[PDB]
Amino acid sequence: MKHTVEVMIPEAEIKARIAELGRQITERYKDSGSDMVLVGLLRGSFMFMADLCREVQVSHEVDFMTASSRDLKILKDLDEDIRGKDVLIVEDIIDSGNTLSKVREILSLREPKSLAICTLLDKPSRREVNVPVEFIGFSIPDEFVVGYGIDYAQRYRHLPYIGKVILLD
Amino acid sequence: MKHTVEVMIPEAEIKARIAELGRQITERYKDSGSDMVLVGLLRGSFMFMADLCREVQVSHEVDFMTASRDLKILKDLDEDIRGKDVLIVEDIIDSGNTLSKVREILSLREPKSLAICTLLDKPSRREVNVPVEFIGFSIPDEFVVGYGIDYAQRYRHLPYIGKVILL
Amino acid sequence: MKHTVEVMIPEAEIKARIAELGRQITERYKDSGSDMVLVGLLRGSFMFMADLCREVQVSHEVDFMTASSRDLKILKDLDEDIRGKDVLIVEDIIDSGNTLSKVREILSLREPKSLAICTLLDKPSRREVNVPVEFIGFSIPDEFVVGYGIDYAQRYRHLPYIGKVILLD
Amino acid sequence: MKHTVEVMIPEAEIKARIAELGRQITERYKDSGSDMVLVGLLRGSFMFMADLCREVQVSHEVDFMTASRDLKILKDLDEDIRGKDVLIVEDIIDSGNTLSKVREILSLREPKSLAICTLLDKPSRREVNVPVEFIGFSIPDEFVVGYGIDYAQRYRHLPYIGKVILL
Ligand SMILES: Nc1nc2c(ncn2[C@@H]2O[C@H](COP(=O)(O)O)[C@@H](O)[C@H]2O)c(=O)[nH]1
Ligand SMILES: Nc1nc2c(ncn2[C@@H]2O[C@H](COP(=O)(O)O)[C@@H](O)[C@H]2O)c(=O)[nH]1
Repeated sequence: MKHTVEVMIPEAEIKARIAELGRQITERYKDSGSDMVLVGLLRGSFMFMADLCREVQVSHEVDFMTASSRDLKILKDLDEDIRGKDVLIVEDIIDSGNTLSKVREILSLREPKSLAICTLLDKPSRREVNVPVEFIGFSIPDEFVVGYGIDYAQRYRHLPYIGKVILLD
Repeated sequence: MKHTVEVMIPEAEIKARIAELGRQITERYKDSGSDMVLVGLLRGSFMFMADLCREVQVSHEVDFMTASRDLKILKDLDEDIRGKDVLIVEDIIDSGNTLSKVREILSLREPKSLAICTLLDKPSRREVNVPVEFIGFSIPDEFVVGYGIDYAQRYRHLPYIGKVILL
Repeated sequence: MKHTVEVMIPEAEIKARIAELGRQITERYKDSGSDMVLVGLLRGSFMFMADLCREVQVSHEVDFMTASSRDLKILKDLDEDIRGKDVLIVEDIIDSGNTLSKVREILSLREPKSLAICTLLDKPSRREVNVPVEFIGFSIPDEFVVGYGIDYAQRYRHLPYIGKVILLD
Repeated sequence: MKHTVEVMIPEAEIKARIAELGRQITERYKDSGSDMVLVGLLRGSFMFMADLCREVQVSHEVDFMTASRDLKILKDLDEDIRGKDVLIVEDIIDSGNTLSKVREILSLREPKSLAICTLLDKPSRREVNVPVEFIGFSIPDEFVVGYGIDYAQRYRHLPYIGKVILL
């Protein structure tokens, strides 16, 4: 405890990147024809999902799922079916790559037309389980970050920008 | 089922209202001191929650709950609300039955304070007296979609509030 | 850790008591007319519920609920509605009286015709929150007990009898 | 909907079979060494689970799961099954689709071993090849109730397996 937070990725930049991601997601699926659904992982992805789904110019459903972050268990499964649909898992950040990994396995079992992941933040240096991540907003070093869904002791989750937890002594 | 969606509340108007609500909500708890948490009711309020919490200038946590004749908890909160100021975040209120119950349930956990902030309000359909401290818009009884709200699992992604036309 | 378990309440005695409880529950509701449902609290009440519901000679539904044992939260709510029905919460043991207390408040909100509690074991000396318990199988001192649903470090939950954890040194 | 329930498998026959299953299941894992857990699928198997685990003479944990076109987890396990022997406890298997999926899901968690033990089996209705290591009874395609199984949320409390007659 005892710290401060400084802006790392300004709100305006996040917006710009999400717009670009939006164009990409749109391009990648506009011609699929079949149903599409962006699946967000609670709690972390609520804000990113909000902004992102608005930038996706292709009709889709929005469902949320919440898995325990040693066994990965489902605390709240999807409400809608994903069989035969293009599914785009949406997370705020990927580091160890464990949850996204297992969640992706769980969902493939329901035999969807396709499965891809989209994460606002990517921390390559922390990957433990290799998992394919199609769309990434920003690649950053292993920095203590908060905001935009990412919390620190139940805090900063509502920050419109990505912050860096400094930590005084 | 064939239908049309017409804009009802354009994106900019919502943005502006959310900003006002933020100010109001901020002014209301900025001096509480106790911890604060905004509770969104899935699925419909995820978007409203995302934009609203950014406009709330007071350190708070963000949790979600999802409730369904009896009102049952499909997914409870992750946080304890006891002794905290709790702002329930809803997308829309009409009958008033659901918020009515969800509020009762949370009240049992004895929070510092309990309140509700709904984006839309169709007071023409209330069948239950329920305290609603914050309202973004009071509206006609139209079938609204967008900004989180759906229609046959559709339209939640629209950045504006729309009305289904049907024919 | 490092211990042994000795029989405290033999399986045959448990059966006898449950039969008696069964007669009582049956007597108490046989003339209600309205729907009845025994609500069990997982994990602990699964075995007790199994035996008990068979001793209740009055048509009823069997539903389960599972609440976190500081705020009491619902991890899995009831599947069926209880409004206007006689509800009999079923637990393996009541001590502090906290969970049963909150669970009872949660359920009264759904306005059932009636709410009562039935617990196999009662530990009066540990009550922190006073809550009415209509049917009790056995009243025991604050003993380290296991079996019949009550576990000790994920163990003894399948014992057909109530045991006492001795604890060597 | 008007109907009649006739006994199909009397209480004593079930008691005896459960005893046998216990012996079999016991003999099968008594030398594993690794931790063991029987997983019951709510709601229907709660009774079968209660009687079966008592007949299993090997230290184990007892957990429950409840699954629902897609097979979704309404309530996951409380325990981790990784590296443990897992015995899925079901009340009845017919199509085979549900157990089929639940098994896939648990398999992902990499348990020491995975198996299924169902009380009833209607092999005349299988549409999916699924491994079932233990079966209490193989039966005709009757509509069974009792011993946990229901009919319009009714009859789960019967101590015997019955068949609905309809007229
Ligand atoms: N899609 C959609 N859902 C609605 C509408 N009006 C009410 N609802 C549903 O009813 C709930 C609110 O119920 P209340 O609190 O009034 O009982 C909302 O969470 C929402 O899911 C509407 O116009 N469109
Ligand atoms: N009440 C009742 N449920 C049944 C019956 N046959 C199948 N089921 C349901 O189907 C599930 C098993 O499905 P399966 O594994 O064969 O796909 C059981 O958990 C049960 O809930 C029946 O005769 N009566």
